[PDB]
Parts: sequence; structure tokens; C-alpha cells
Amino acid sequence: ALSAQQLLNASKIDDIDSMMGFERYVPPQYNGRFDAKDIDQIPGRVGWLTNMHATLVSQEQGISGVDFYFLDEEGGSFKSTVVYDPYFFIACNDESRVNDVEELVKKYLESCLKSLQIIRKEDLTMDNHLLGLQKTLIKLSFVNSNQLFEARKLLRPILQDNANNNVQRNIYNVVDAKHLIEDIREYDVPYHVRVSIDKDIRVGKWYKVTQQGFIEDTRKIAFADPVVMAFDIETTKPPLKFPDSAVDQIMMISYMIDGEGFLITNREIISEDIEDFEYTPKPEYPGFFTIFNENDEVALLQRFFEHIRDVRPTVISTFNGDFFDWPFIHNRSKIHGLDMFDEIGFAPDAEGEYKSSYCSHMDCFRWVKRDSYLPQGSQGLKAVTQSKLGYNPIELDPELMTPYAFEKPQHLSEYSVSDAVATYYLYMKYVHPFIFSLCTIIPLNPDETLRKGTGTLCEMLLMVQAYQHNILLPNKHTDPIERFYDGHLLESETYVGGHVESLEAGVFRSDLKNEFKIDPSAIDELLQELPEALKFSVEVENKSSVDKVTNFEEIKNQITQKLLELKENNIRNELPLIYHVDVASGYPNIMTTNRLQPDSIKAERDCTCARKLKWAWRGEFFPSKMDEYNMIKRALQNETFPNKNKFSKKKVLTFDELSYADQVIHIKKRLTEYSRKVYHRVKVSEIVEREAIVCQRENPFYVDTVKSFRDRRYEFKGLAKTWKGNLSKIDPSDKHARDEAKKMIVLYDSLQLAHKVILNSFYGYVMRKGSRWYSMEMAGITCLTGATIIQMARALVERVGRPLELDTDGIWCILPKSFPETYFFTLENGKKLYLSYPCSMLNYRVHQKFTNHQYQELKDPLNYIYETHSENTIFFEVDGPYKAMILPSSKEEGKGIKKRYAVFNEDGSLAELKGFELKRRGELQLIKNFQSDIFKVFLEGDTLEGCYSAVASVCNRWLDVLDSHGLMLEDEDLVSLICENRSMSKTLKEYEGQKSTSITTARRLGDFLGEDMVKDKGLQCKYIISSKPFNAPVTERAIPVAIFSADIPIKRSFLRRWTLDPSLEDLDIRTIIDWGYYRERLGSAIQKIITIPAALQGVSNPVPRVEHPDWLKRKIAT
DNA sequence: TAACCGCGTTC
DNA sequence: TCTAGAACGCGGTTA
Ligand SMILES: O=c1ccn([C@@H]2O[C@H](COP(=O)(O)OP(=O)(O)OP(=O)(O)O)[C@@H](O)[C@H]2O)c(=O)[nH]1
Ligand SMILES: [Ca+2]
Ligand SMILES: [Ca+2]
Ligand SMILES: [Ca+2]
Repeated sequence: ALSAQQLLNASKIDDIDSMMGFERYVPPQYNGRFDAKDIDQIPGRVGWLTNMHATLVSQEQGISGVDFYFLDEEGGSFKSTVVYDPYFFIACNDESRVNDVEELVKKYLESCLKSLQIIRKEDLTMDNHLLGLQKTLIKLSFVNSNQLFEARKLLRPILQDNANNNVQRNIYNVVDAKHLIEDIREYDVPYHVRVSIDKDIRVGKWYKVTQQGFIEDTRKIAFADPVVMAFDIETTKPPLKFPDSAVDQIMMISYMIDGEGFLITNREIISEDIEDFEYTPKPEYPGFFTIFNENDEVALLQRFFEHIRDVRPTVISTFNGDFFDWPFIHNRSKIHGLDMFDEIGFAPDAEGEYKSSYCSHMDCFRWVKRDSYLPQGSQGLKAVTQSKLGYNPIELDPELMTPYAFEKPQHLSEYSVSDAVATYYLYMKYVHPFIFSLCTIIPLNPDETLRKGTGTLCEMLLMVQAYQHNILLPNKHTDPIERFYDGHLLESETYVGGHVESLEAGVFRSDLKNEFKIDPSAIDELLQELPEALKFSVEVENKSSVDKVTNFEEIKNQITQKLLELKENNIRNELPLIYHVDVASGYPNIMTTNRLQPDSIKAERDCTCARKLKWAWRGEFFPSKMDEYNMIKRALQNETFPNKNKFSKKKVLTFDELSYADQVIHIKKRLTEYSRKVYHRVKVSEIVEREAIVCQRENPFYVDTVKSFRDRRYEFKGLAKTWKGNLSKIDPSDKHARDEAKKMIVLYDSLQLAHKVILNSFYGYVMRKGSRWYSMEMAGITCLTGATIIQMARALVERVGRPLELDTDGIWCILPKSFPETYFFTLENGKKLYLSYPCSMLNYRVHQKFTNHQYQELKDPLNYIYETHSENTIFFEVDGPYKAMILPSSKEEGKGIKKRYAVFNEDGSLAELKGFELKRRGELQLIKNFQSDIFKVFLEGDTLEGCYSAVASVCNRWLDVLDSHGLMLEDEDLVSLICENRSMSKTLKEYEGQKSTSITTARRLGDFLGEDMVKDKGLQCKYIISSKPFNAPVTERAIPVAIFSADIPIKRSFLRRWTLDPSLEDLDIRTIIDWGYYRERLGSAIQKIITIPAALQGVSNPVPRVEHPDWLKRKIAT
């Protein structure tokens, strides 16, 4: 009877919408033909779709439908409602008797079923579906979703029983219609997704709402301009603690509406009335903020709710507002006897996020977290503003927030409007165009398009294709609770992913000579392939013909000579060429080349059309066999356990009474113990080479969806490279032009990276939990193939140059200055074709060794005729040459550091900075600032030995800071330089039985500040490592840096407690630091970046105060 | 030493 | 309920 609450909320939503200008529109009646070619003749209203929600409407019980919120061409707004019967399917194990099943379900579901019907869809798991055979299904249609759910509850027992054996009575006897129900299908599709897919309606498109339905207006494709608002709230706060929606109150709320700024102030906390002012951090971001100095918090809350109600915003944007701002405003409204929903139509949803019916809430922190491609260290508003808006917003220590409400209140007002300016323009410039364009292809509304996982977005895209090709959706994947290998219980299984190699460390610079040993057989190979490779570069790499290029022979000879000079002088000491080669959309193009997709992975039983491809399976299992396995379960069966309902008539249960899971949970622990004692190892790892069949004739709806999104992303990736060239062609004095060109580059880099995470997820989706198209084989084939290609390329580079670092699909390398480099074919039309010989030599070989010659495609659908052709879209791309690249080395013998380096452009700017602590979130600020100071200095110096001498100076100055026990620095730069920060993904209760600096910091923070400090995850544990107690583990000396700002009484007690020294009176931070610990941290940094890499290049220790490891001193002494 | 964990990176 | 993947560096504990 929950329909009541649902029918109720619909009427509430209907009224809130009309209050905001969204009255329900019903179009005139029309009896002429429905043809989009006569859109101007059909009666109806034209609007721009801005939102969609599922609703329960009565005619004038509840009927399911979808509310579609529009903005019209006359500056007005409205909404329209489409109704559509929810439905799912019943599949049969005997197609000749579906009418019996049909007759049974029509009576068994007499209560909730509205209609039924026999439908055929294409099933990709069925024999002969490639010849036109279809699956026969019963389409069960309902009046609303509540009825659909009841049928599923009524059908699951029949599905549970039909796989639970048949209770027999007369044992001497030799089919029921119930047993003909194989499974239910397409039952877990969200209703609004179902309507958006079947009706082909997308937010962001123009439609004409007529009686016949929605007619897309393809004549207009430019978005209408909604009313957009962004807001930031700032609240008082207990010193050294977090705000509380109960005790603390909102000081002020800054916001901007379509460009115009505002600020409401609570004058019971703000010491003075604030006067209108301007914060325009850059000319392109105007910010004229009118102020509203209200009396009390209640008055502030009512100005906000009244302004919102008057401007009527279809989009409201925040930064982390779903988990702070909106809940704070909601609790402050409740305490003050205000109801947020009745006032602004906003209320928390099933996951604690605040949404409305008429306005989309766009938390920009969701975009940053999912689509920015920004590291977690750079996901704060300040870092996002710097990177994406090109300036520094106003800063303010959060401890100073509540005091400055009284002492310096104008400064507080400037900070709040800074956060406001950043959020509005971040949304309008970045989040708004991306999400609303994405809505035009994804059947979700803006709220969900921004928030759903990228694997769900991929699933949404694939379901469209599958539906529009009449392909039956697979049910969501499910793992077995237990899987076994050679009698051992498996802990985990996966595939061998990407191949990563650390090949060389040290300093490499375009002006510092390097030693090259060139394989003369490699040069002989390149010369044998040269003629065809340049023909390949002309015709395949440039979509051209060798006839129209006029200087083909001159280029051939020029490269030939340079090659031959290298074959005679194998040993060479030349300047380097620091280049990067990487496959463009590697895993996508690997997939499309090999026709990879989950429905193409076939067994030998179920299928020339077959292309055998290899992958590596890796499993982690216990060392115990089955004989041992069953022994522990028997012992667990005799044991008794506590009941999950703490309060129950009963208070204990048996194993067999426990969930098959909790059971396996207990089996896991005991099995681990037994393996640790009898075997001494708890987990055995094994890699098994496997081979899979990929049918080259299967319905390619998946791989076509990847290919289409690949081409979608490439448009923005290409525009970014186009504008990176346009900026290089503008004269340096022509400012503004460079400024707009740089803005275009940041725009298209961002857009293409935001598509890259979706493109990335098309690869990961086949391994996602709940994936409708699961395939471990397809992913393993993709990874192994890329590893085969990247090492073939390394083999060639090894023989004509020095590869430095290798990762998955990319290689960093130095090549001789005299290696064939860049050439330009000239066409009869004067058009020039670019040629990077290092690139095209790899791509010709790639297309010799990895082409798919078995790719098939439907030529004639009516008579099912396939044609085979050769497909290969795997190409290396190239960037460089660069000024410098710095790769660190390990502290251990014969070991490298993968995934960490720094690359510098010829102009001196930083190109790439990978992996280093400087980039990661948290880490020790000392190591952060040291790395920040060091990498630039690697460009100074006239020789390699003089280069290391330049960095050594910074090093010794930083060692001087620590050898001096922080006497040099003022009090601040110390507390800031020696603090280490770490985040806790869970809360501290969830780390039971674990030792870590963050755990110790969190517990000590709670004993001194209260249990409210650990009530939420994501805590920022800021700590220093104390010297005392001596000889104690480091996790036992982590002191939270908040104590040194606490009142003396608390400081001494806890300090004394934490140092195990009750006689301590000296409380000065510098006397508490274990400076030897930090001196060792800096030493390891200097060791891995400077000293050991220098030794590997034959340079005496440039920082002798950092002693070499004993293995390195012995290696040089011999 | 070597196994192992949490966090946050590079792909 | 909703939920893309694996390989890797490093500080730190623990067989
Ligand atoms: O977050 C990520 C990044 C990368 N990958 C996977 O790593 C592969 C190689 O990682 P790349 O960064 O080279 O991606 P790409 O080739 O698709 O992009 P561009 O070089 O054209 O810029 C990608 O093709 C993808 O499958 C992920 O699965 N997730
Ligand atoms: Ca803020
Ligand atoms: Ca790539
Ligand atoms: Ca690339």
C-alpha cells in the first residue's frame, strides 16, 4: 500500500514545480499524420529538455510515467508527462509451449499483471542467431512499477523451486508449465532509463510536445540558456574541531546567479555591515557582489529561500554541497522551524544527496572526483581553480574563520565570494557543457549523469545500442561465493595487466652527450623496410597516395643516408633526442582491431570465424587441498555462534543456520590459520597461459559502441593538438591571442580527458561487478596483446637507441642526434604530410606483425553474407623532443623506480611530473618542498658533472635545515614543513588490529578532542613523529599537530602521556621532533633522485653528507 | 629477509 | 544500492 506515499509525493512535486514555473502542459488534439517533416503544422509546444523524473500520476490507483521539464523559446518554462507501461520478459526452455507458460502466468499473476504478449528478440548466446533465429519471450506489462516488483516477488519462488529438485511421492512413476520458466529478463532496468531508451528522449535536445509524442527539432541544436546559480556557505566552528549542524550556525552564504554576485550575512556573528564590492580575479571572471546584511540566521535562511524562489533556477551548483552545505542548511532550517522542501523543493534522496524536481544540483566536486583526470592532491577548490581557471583564489585558515567574523569581517566576506566565483565559473566553463552534452547521448538526467560511475555510463550507452538493435539484455553478472583451482580454494583471480619496465635512471638533457651502441642488423632491417614503411606513412598514416607526393625520393634518400652513416659508426657519443612514443587510445584500438567484445568470447563447443588469442590468468589460492578443506568445515559445524538479531527469543545459532556467506567468512579465517601452520604460506600465486576464441562474425554492437566513443573523444584530442600548434604560431607580443589560444587548449585537454575516463571504462566494464557483459578473457587478451606490442617496439629501440622507461603502451627513450627524425612530404597541391621516422618505423612494423586479417562484417543482411577484410588501427603517436628527463633509481641493488620521472620542455617549463610525492595527496611537506625545489635545478650546469653540482647545492641547503634541528626556520615554515598528512578512507573503528601513523594520530586526536573527530571517514590526520619514547616503533610516536595549538594544560598531559615521560616540562615542538627520522627521510629522497642516479652515470657522490648504501660502495670499490 | 597492508598514484 | 580495470612506490608491520 506504499502507493500512497508515492502518490502523495507526486502531488507535492506537482505543486513545487508549478510554484517554480513548471505547470503540467497538455497539447492540443490532432488527427493528422505524425511526421517530423511537418513539425510546424502539428499543434504543440516547443521546448528545450532540461530534466526528467519518474512520477506516479492518476488519470485526472497510480499510473507510471515520466515528467519532462522544458524551457521554451519565449523565456518561459513548463513540463509534460509521458506514460509508459513498465515491463520485463519471461524466457522459456521450450519454445513450443510458451502458450502454456503464457496461460499460467496470466492466472498466477492475476493481481498485478495488466497485459502480456509474445515478442522475439535477438539473443547473442543462442545457436544460429547469426542466421536470423530469435528468442521467443513473454512480455509482461504492468500499470506501474509497484506492480512490476510484485510479479518479481511472485516469480522468484518458481525460479527458486525449478532449480531445487522435484519432491516426488510415487517412486515407481516414469511436464508442468511452471518448470518451463527459464528466467526473467530485463527486470532491473530503472523505469526512467526504460522510458528514455524506448522513446528516444534525451535531456539537452529540442522537442515539440504534441499529442502524438515528442518530435525532436533537428533544426535547432544550440542549448538554451538556463538560470544557473552557485552557492557557498561558511559556518562558525569550534577551535581545532569540525562544524556541527546543531551547535554552529551559518555566518554567511555567497552565491552568483547568471553572473551577478550576492552575499547574505548573519549579523549576529558578523561584527559589521558589509558593503557591496567586486572580486574579479581575472578579466574573464567578473564578480560584482551585492550584499544582504540580514539580522539573524533565520533571516539569512529566508533571504536565500526567497531569492531562489524568485529567480527560478533550473540548475544549482555547489562544491561538496551534497555532504556539507545542503545538510547544514537543512538542519539549520529544521532547528529554526523552517522546512527546506516546502520553501525551495529540495530534500535528501535515498543516498543522502540533496535533489529537486525542477532544479538540477551540480556538485562540482563530483565532476572533479570523476572527470577532471586530476590527482587527489589537486582536487581541492584552490587547486582546481588554479589548474582550470588560471588564477589563485582567496585563502583563509579554517581556524581563523570564526574569529574573523568579529575582528576582520570584510576579509571573511572576500574569502566567501572567492569560493563563490570559483564555483560558478568552474561550473559554467567546465561542468555545465560536459554534463549537458553527455545527456544528449546518455538516457539519464543531469543529476545522475554527473554522479553515476563511469562503468554505469558505459552500461547506459550499451543498453541503448542493444535495444535499438533488438538484442536481449543479459542479466547482471554474479560471482560464485567460492571458486576452486586444483582442489585449492581460490582467494582471488585476475589477468596479467600492463607491462612496466624501469630501464635507466639519471639525468638526460638535449645538450649533454650520451653513449650509443647501435645494432647494425637493426639498421639493415630498417633499411629493408624503409621503402614500404614510407609508403605506409603516406597512404595509411596520412590517407594519401604516393602519386601526389613529389619529394618521396628525396625524403627516402635523406633517411637512407642518415641510416647508413649509423650502420658504419656503431659506437657514437652524441647529443640525445628525448622522445615519447605511445599508442593512441591503445586498449580501445586493440579491442576494435581484434573485434574484441564479451559476446565474441566463445568456447570450442559453441561455434574462419574463429581468431585464437592468448591471455595470462593469475590466481591466488590457499596451499591446502580439498582433503584439508572439508576438515575445517566439519569443525566449524560443531561450533556455536551468536544470532544477528541481538535481541531474539534465541541467542545462539548453528553454522548450517548461518548465511552461506558468513559460513565462508569463518571458513576463510580457519583455512588461513591451518595453512600458516602446516604450509607456512597462506597464499600461492600461479600464472597460467590461456587461449580464447574470438568469433569474427558476432553482432558487433559492443565493439561499435567503443569505436564510436573513441572517435568521439578523438575530436577533442585533435582540437587540443590543433590549438597547441596555433599557440606556437602566434607572435609572443600578441597577448590576448595567446591568452585565448591557451584557454582553448585547457578547454579541449579537459574535454578529451573527461571522455577518456569513459573510454577507459569501456575496457574495465567487462570486469565490473554487476556487469551485463562480463568477460575476464576479453580484458586479458587486451592486456597481453598490448604487452606484446610494447616490447616489440622496445626491442627495436634497444637496438637503435636507449629506452629509459616503459609503461603499458608508452616508451620513453633517447635516440642519437643523427637518427632520422622529422620530414615533410610535399604534395602537388602544396599540402604537407608530417613524418616522424621513429614513429612510422614502429607503426609499419606494428601493421606487419599485429594486423587482424580475419575481421568479418555483414555485407548483405537479407541473405546473411559476410565479407572478410584486414583491420588494424593500432598506431604509435610521438611527442618531443624534450629538453630534459630525470629518472630516479632505487636504494637496492639491481632495482629501478617505475612510474616516476620529470620531463622538461625546451622553453624550460615542466612537461610531465609523474608519481612523485610532490604530486600525491598528503605526504611529508619537507619531501614535497624539496622535490619542488630540486627538479628545475637539473637544467642548470654546462656539463653532466656540473649539473649534479647544481642540484647538490639545494640538497645541502635542505640538509642544513635538518642538521640545524630547525633553528634556521621561523616557527611557521617549520610547523608547515615537518607536518606529514595522511587521509583515512574509513573511520578508525574500521581499522581494528592495525598499526599506522594515521591510526595513532586519529586515536590521539580523539582522546584530546572527543569522539566526534572520528565519527566520519576521510579524516585528515596531521602528525609529527616524536623522538621519545626511544627505541619505540614509529607508529607509536605520531603526535597530532593540533596539540601544539591546544591550551598548555592539555598539551603537557597528552604530550607527557604520548612521550612516556611524566617529568617533561619542555613543550617546544622542535625539542619533540625526531630530527634523525626526518633527516633519514630527506636522505632517502636525495639518495633516489640525486646520489645513486649519479653513481649509475659515473659521477662521484655530489652530496657526500648522504652516505651511499653499502652495496654501492662495494660496487665502485671493485 | 619476505609477506603483507593502506594510500595514491601511472597506465 | 551502486559499484570500470591492473601494476606499482613507499612507509610500516609482521611471519
Ligand atoms: O584510468 C585509466 C587509464 C588507462 N586505462 C587503460 O590503459 C590504456 C593505456 O593507457 P593510456 O593512458 O595510454 O590511454 P590511451 O592510450 O587510451 O590514451 P592516449 O594515449 O590516446 O592519451 C587505456 O587504453 C585504457 O584501457 C584504464 O583502464 N584506466
Ligand atoms: Ca567554501
Ligand atoms: Ca596511449
Ligand atoms: Ca597519449
